[PDB]
Amino acid sequence: TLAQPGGISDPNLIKLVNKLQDVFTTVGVNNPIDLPQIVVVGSQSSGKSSVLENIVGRDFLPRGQGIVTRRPLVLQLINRQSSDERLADSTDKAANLDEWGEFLHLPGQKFYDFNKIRDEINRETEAKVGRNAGISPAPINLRIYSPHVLNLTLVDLPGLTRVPVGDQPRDIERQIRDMILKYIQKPNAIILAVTAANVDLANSDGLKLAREVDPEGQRTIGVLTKVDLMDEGTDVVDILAGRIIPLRLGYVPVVNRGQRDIDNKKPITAALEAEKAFFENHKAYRNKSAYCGTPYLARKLNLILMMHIKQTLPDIKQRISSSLQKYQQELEALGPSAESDYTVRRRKECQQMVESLQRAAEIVSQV
Ligand SMILES: Nc1nc2c(ncn2[C@@H]2O[C@H](COP(=O)(O)OP(=O)(O)CP(=O)(O)O)[C@@H](O)[C@H]2O)c(=O)[nH]1
Ligand SMILES: [Mg+2]
Repeated sequence: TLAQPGGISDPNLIKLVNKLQDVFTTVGVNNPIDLPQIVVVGSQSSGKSSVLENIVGRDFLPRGQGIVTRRPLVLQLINRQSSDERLADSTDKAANLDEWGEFLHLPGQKFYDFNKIRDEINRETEAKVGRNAGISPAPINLRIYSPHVLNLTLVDLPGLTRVPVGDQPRDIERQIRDMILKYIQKPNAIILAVTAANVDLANSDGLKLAREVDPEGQRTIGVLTKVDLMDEGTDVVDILAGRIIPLRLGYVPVVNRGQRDIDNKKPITAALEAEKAFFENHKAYRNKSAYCGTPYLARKLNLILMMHIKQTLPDIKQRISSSLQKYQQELEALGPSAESDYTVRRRKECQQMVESLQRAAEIVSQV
């Protein structure tokens, strides 16, 4: 299933939210948690779709050669607990009734087979922009339900290009740039600036665009793809050390599936093992290899999401404490437990509120 430790779907991460969500409910606070979006941005063919799908943990995004992603795909992960011929014709070994996808343009239809989700993304793409590299900003809206995911939104985007191809107009570059800016200009979006390691970092569209909207690198993570394709003897060590174009949140090198791996339908599990072995055996990456590969990028995102969840505790702690002192000061006047029917009931109301607020304050402390 989609539960994977260390990433955006870490089981402890989901449990933390549910515990805080009950705290918010006990105190009467609409959900204040506001998780950021995760957006891949970079030059065309840099491997953006592969990176984004690895964060989800299950394949569902079209990947390959040429111009592939030609419309924004806004994926909204939605947490839903558990409640067959519906999975009889499934070609996805990991299909289960607790996890499925829903497209906005196909209401009522559920996709338990993630290979069929990918097929529909490609189908819906061609239905709107054809089969000759046409691009459109109209997003494909996808909802994926699972008991193991957060209420998080991830965005796949077309890559920025230089020369129009096929049906693309002369100003396609500005159109794609403006398309991407819509999704990363928002203050909370986490920008995954994806650059292929087999091209000099100074040519990175992702880094240029990310630095325009996030000059201080408060929400930009560098992703260096295709490390396995670098010229023999060259490496990205100087980049990881912060010597070329420093990023506050740093860079993460990854090795995703090549085109032959795609044609052979190599499972993601075998691809992650091959990535791990690559860095552990490379003379330049054996050192601190735990900070290389897809698992480490998921750790950075996991920690950032923890930051935004915990970012709400201050206001909640102050609200619980101040509210607790208000009711305790009312219990002080009513006095210890013949008496007015109002006084007996108000004392009970205040007592119950104290017990609820005390139970809430301790839960926030144990986090
Ligand atoms: N060797 C190798 N190939 C990779 C790696 N990442 C992606 N590729 C290959 O590069 C190509 C691009 O993959 P993809 O994830 O679709 O890239 P993209 O950035 O989304 C393409 P688009 O800009 O058109 O949306 C594919 O052939 C894929 O197999 C990597 O780390 N190593
Ligand atoms: Mg893509």
